[PDB]
Amino acid sequence: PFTMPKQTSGKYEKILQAAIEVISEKGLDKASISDIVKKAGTAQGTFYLYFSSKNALIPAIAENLLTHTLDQIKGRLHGDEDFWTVLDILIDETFLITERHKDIIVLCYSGLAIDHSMEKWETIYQPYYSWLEKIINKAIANHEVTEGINSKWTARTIINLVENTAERFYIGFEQDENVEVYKKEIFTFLKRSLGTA
Amino acid sequence: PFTMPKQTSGKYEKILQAAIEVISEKGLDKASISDIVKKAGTAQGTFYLYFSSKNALIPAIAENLLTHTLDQIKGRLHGDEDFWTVLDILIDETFLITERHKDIIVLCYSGLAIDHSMEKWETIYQPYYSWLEKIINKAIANHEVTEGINSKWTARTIINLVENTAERFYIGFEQDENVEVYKKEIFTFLKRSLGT
Repeated sequence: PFTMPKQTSGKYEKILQAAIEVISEKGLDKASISDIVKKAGTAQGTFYLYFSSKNALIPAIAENLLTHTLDQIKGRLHGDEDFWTVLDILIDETFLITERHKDIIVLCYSGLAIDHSMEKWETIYQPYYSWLEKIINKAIANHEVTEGINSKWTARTIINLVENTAERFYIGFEQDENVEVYKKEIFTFLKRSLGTA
Repeated sequence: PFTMPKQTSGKYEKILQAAIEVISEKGLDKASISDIVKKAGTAQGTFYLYFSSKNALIPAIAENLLTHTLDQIKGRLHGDEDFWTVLDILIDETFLITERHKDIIVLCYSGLAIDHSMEKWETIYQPYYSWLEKIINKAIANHEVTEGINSKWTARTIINLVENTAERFYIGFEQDENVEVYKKEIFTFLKRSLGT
């Protein structure tokens, strides 16, 4: 039967990257599929082959930010780190990424919502949730994290908390203290709750 | 000189309530000012007096949901409750409101964001944050909550986590367990961390 080629195709990627650049330089609503397409060096047909509209770009943009976030975190790990060290890095990267790409995060909230698909964001996070889940199980087996907790739920809770804290600081502009104090606050809060005796 | 005459319900409230109703009917882009205005029993001029556009309605709608949320929680309290009892009620009400008004919550995320004003939401939550902060201070004094934590930060953290969990369940559709298990999960997570 049919076996999908390894095909690492370019056109789709060319347009998505182009769209990300145009939307950044002038905003989502002032962008033209025309400008995007001409910046990617293709015809309008190439755009519509992959996206029904400008809004349809949101889910794909959110997925790329998510895999970028996970890659960054993994990029700073070797695999044998203790749980708290992994957490430190996850917290640091999340604040760094939120600071630098807040425009994209706000864009995802607006789009996914406008199209009644905020649940797609959960699907998108699956690989990140799954990855943290295994790390928590590994931390439980090594007595770094209290036994009994629901690891699937906890992975998601940890990620929500950290991102909400980062968003409050860089997007909600709650900066009553140095950013390092906020990151330490999240860490201590999580430590007191998941840490073993 | 001037001292604002005391507040009363007028056109503003009429239009906002109408807008909320019209938007529940079809959902924004389908709702026209003519739609809303005719529903509130006024002319189009009354709409533009208070809102420059349909998007301008979002912040006001969000404040009303926040006020409704705080009112609900307070409605179930007498004032002498222990911290864990207040929390339990806060968790229950948040899930209840998210279940019932998820379309309003989604509408707020889409609008405030489209306008580059997600910070307005933090301003909007100020009365809720302050109220919780005061409750946490009282709980610290009564040795119900560990001493030393930052009350302002913890009040916001508590509210974030609870609302994210409720949103994951009703909006994200993460329902791998009965909703009561999720609510209990948040409570235990918070109790192990702030617990005495």
